[PDB]
Parts: sequence; C-alpha cells; structure tokens
Amino acid sequence: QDLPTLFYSGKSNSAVPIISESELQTITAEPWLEISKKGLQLEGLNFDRQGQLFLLDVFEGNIFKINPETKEIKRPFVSHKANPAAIKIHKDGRLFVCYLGDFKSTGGIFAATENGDNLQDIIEDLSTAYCIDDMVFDSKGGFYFTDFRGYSTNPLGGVYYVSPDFRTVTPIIQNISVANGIALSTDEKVLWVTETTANRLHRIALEDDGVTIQPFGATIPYYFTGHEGPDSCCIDSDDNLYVAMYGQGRVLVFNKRGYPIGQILIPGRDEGHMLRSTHPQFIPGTNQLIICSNDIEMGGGSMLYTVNGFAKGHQSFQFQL
Ligand SMILES: [Ca+2]
Ligand SMILES: [Ca+2]
Repeated sequence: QDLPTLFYSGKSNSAVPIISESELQTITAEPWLEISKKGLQLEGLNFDRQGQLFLLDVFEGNIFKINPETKEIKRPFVSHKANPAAIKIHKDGRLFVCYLGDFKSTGGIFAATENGDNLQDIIEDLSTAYCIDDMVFDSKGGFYFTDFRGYSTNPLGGVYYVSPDFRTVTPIIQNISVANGIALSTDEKVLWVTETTANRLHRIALEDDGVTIQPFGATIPYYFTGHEGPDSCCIDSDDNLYVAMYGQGRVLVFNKRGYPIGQILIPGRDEGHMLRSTHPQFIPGTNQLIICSNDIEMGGGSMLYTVNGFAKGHQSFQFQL
C-alpha cells in the first residue's frame, strides 16, 4: 500500500481553506491495471458486496468485472442500450446501468444481473426525455440521477429522484448545463452534483423528505476550471468529495464543506495523454482509490490508476445489511 497518499496536513486540514489549485496537496496516481491497449471510454466504477470491481466503456458498452486481488478481467455482458455511462449496484445485487442513448433524449436506466440476465427497464428510454449519466441510491432504495443534457448556455439537464418503488420521478433541481456526477453525504442530507459544461460544483441541502431543497439550500461552493469540466464523483467516510475532471487528467478532492483539499494527477496529462479521467471509487473497506481514464485522444489504451485517499470509502447502498 506504499501508494501515493493524501494526508490531513497543512490547509488540507482546515475546515475552510483559502487556497488555489496549484497550491493544493498534490500526488500522482500509480498505474493499477490496464483494461485494454485499445482506446475505450471507461466509466462507471462500482464494487459489489464481494469487493469485485465492475465498470464499463461508453461507446462499445462492454461490462467488465475485475478481481482486485488477482487482477483478472472478465467481460460478462454487453449493454443492449446505447452509451451506458455508470453502474450502481443495488442492495439486492442487481446492476443498475445508466445510459445516454442518442445524447438527445433516448437515455434511461436498466437493471440486470451481473451476468446480463433479467434485463429490466427501470427508467424506460423512449417515453421520457432523460439521458442519464449517473445515479446514487439512498438508504431506502430510492435514487437520485443526473440528466446529462444540453450545454453551456442551454441548461436542459438536472437532477431527479426516483421513489424506492421506482414508480415516481420527482425533479430535485433543474436548469443545469449537463448534470454529470452525483453523490450523497453520509447522512444523506446533502447532495453533490457536478455540471460539466459550465464547470460548476453544486451543493444541495435537502429537507428530511429528501426531495425539498432547504431555503437557499442549493449553492455553488466551487467553480472548476479547464477543459472540459467536472465528471463523476464519490465520497469517503469523512464526507470528502472526489471529483474526476474530464479532459483534465486529474481528480480534485473537496472536504465536507466543499473546499478543495486534495489533487490527484494522472501520468502523462502534461503531454496530452490519459486526459479522459472519468470516475473515482474506493475498494470496499479501504482508503485505496481507483480512477479510470483512457488515451483515446492519443490513440492509446484504457487504464485504471490508484492512490490512497483521506479516509476509507463510504459504505454505499450495495453494502447495506
Ligand atoms: Ca429517455
Ligand atoms: Ca460521469
């Protein structure tokens, strides 16, 4: 575990650090496992109850299952829906796959066993205009998802909440220029959302009903910078937020109050390599972070990188007892 590590030193230990990105505690990720020498748009990291890693690639729709110990890579099935972008495992073991469809309106969410059986349309694709990029389950089995639509000045995107019985969809926050990453705080009273095409971080304080925003509760604690923008995110047990930066070859880390406290660089970024860092996720029961990226832009491969985060990963829904 002699991996580069993030510590609570200097301004990384302050509740409200006044600091610039160039001054952030920074480490460079170590190569962990090459998924392929061919360029694949890796995304959707998620570990099952047995600690096995699941992920996928957007353009081909391959679903991969990796053994963290042996490093064995399996490709159980392929998405029957176009451009899947995330995998969130349910408490019952099912894999929920978010997909973008035609990037205009035919996205949605389907569920299936880890072998690709029992395909279920959780959020049907053609009846609604959503193009879903990611989601996060609450402790009740309900979930919040990101509507990945629009662009900079055309905020068609937003965040919606699906009831535990999957029968209702409630808008949480709209007018977002491509909602991408999403995460719930450990107490599930704060929702973090990334807006890719406008480079903004959203922090949303929720009422006890989990759907109503507290007065003046949705704010912009951080304005990102650089092409292209923030991507997927996850938290750790200390409520820090890890945000993969798409096209920037890095991951930014924020404390529970939304202040930057860490920075993780992907090797080769300065030369234009592996800039497509899309998703961060912890190996269950540890503080070892895995980050997927790819070198499609340079005709390179698809690689998973690793570093040690500030704390152990949070026990999300798939680990509930
Ligand atoms: Ca749709
Ligand atoms: Ca994403």
